[PDB]
This record gives sequence, structure tokens and C-alpha cells, in this order.
Amino acid sequence: GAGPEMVRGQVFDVGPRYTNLSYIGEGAYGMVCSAYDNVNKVRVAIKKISPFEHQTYCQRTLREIKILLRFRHENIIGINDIIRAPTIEQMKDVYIVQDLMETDLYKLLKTQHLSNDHICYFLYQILRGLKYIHSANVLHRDLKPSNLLLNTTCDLKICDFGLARVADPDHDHTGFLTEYVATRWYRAPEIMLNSKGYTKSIDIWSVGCILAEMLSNRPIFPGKHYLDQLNHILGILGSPSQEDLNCIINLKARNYLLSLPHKNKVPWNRLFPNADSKALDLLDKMLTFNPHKRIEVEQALAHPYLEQYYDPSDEPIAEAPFLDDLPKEKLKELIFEETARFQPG
Ligand SMILES: Clc1cnc(NC2CCOCC2)nc1
Repeated sequence: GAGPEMVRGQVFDVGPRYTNLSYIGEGAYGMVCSAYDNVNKVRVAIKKISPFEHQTYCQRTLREIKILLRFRHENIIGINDIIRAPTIEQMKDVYIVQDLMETDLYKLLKTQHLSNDHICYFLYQILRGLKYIHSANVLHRDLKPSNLLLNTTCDLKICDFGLARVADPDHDHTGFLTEYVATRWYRAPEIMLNSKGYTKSIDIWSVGCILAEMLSNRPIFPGKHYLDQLNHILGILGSPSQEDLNCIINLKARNYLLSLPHKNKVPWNRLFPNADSKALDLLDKMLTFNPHKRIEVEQALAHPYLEQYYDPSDEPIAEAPFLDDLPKEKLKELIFEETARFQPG
């Protein structure tokens, strides 16, 4: 006879399939552990989610689950199993079981110099995974080093689809300084000026920032607050061109930009003196101020920097491309419904 597993004062109720737990860290809405899987005879990662009291937590849990269960791709984390109570009434927590990865790119960048061959391979795998995501008409919207998982042979998987959305470019426009959720350092400049982050170009900017960070082990645009992020971006890209300003029709955003003293572009080869010149050409194209001129994922894959890996026949797309007002009680039923396939029976 035996009760639920405990780890650091919290119930971590995954057994009897999952045993031999070790703490990893804190996730979004709960604890992250590794565990031995007695069926497949491997250690696995498990995240405990407790979203049911809040509609926003519910929405994000459901999004992640629905997207990750639909998606199947070598460069996208899957869901192996989901543990929850057998009834809606007894269900307080949801545990998501995923492949156990050695590390993530955030941790790796804090401790390891990357060879040019490693940067190339990591960038390739990011864009290969992103090709799939974008082909499903989905935007990840929070791409950053801690959302890129790596195994001991440097295979890379994109994780955390909690902020993802279906692309909606005809409703992308908004006013100046409109609040935004995704991680500050990886936000494209247009977020602060006139964009809701509903186009694919939002994700390309983030990947551009990740590439820059792989080159120097330091975030390229480490802003400390909302409009400081734009200060950092303009400080390297320089003042936007007249043509690029003309595409910002909103007057508050345009006039803000016009009010600033002239800033020169900082050449990439001066910021990154050891970088491969083809890597810097692709970086320039991913960190293009004007999101209409920014390179797309499939163009990025075809760039000469990635020529050793590029193979469109081995860069699959989604077979089946793809909640704001639904309250938390209905979202519980949808989460209960979406996780039913993992139950006994
Ligand atoms: Cl879904 C998932 C989450 N984390 C891991 N692993 C950790 C190991 C410690 O470094 C950070 C990543 N694997 C899978």
C-alpha cells in the first residue's frame, strides 16, 4: 500500500507508472520533475499544471495541449502522456509527460562557447521546426533560448506553445505602446509601434535574436522595460528609412520615431567579429526593421549559411493546419476532453 509521490512539499501525483522522481525546476503553473517511466523504461520529463481557477491559465493549457497533440515533428517537443484524475470533479492538476532533454539553449549559452558548426546546426533545426509550425498557420510567439530543448547529441526541440496563436495578418494592426505578453528581449520592434504579433514575421525576429545570442553568448537587445526594448533595437539597426517609416501609418508611432536623433547602423561584422559572414548575412535578413521585408522561414532555410543541411524534401509541413470568451468551467471540460485519450479505458 502507498499514497501519492511528494518532492518539495507539493503533491506530484504521477505513479505507479512514473517513479524515482528528481526535481528540475519551476515551470509556468507548477513544478517540473524527471521520473523513471516503467512502461518504456526511460526517464521522462513531467510538468505539473494547476490552471483551473483562472481563465487565462486554462486557455494557455488548452492551447499547448491541442497544438502539441496535433503536431508531430522531430524539432517539436511532443506529449507522450497526460496524467489527471478520472473525473472532472477530482481533477485539480494535469501532468504532461514529455521526452527528457539534457538541457536547453538558455543554460547552454550561459556556460558553453558554441562552434560555428553548432550554431549552424542549431539554427537549421529551429527553422526546420518553425517551417512546420508556420505551415500549420500557427505562430509560436515566445521563441527564446529557454524554449529550445537539447539532448546530449545536440538534437533540438521547440517547446512551450502556451502563447501560440493562429496567424491573423489582416487584424495585426494596433496603436503605439500596446501592451504585449511575449518575452521582452525577443520582441520585434513593430510590437512596440503598431503590431499585435499576429504575423509569422514575429517569430522570425525572435529567431534572429537567438542567432545573435548564439554568436556572442549575450542577448543582442537586452531591454529593461517596454520602450527600452525599442531603444536597444534602433541602437544597432539605426534610424529607420523613410520608406520603412511610411509603412507605419499610425501617427503616434511615426512621430515617436521621427522625434529621435539620427542613429547609425552598427555593422554586424563589428558586433560579431568572429562570426561566419554567411551567418551575418542571414542575421541581417531576420533582423530587418520592416516586417514586410523580413525574410520568411522557407527563405531562411534556403540561405547559403544553411546549404550543408538544406533539403526541402526533409523539412516537412503539417498535414492539417489550424477560446477568448469561453469561461474557465467550459475550458476545464475541454481540457478534460482533450486529455481523455491517455486514460485507462
Ligand atoms: Cl519538457 C522538458 C523540460 N525540461 C527538460 N529537461 C531540462 C533538464 C535541465 O535543463 C533544462 C531542461 N526536458 C524536457
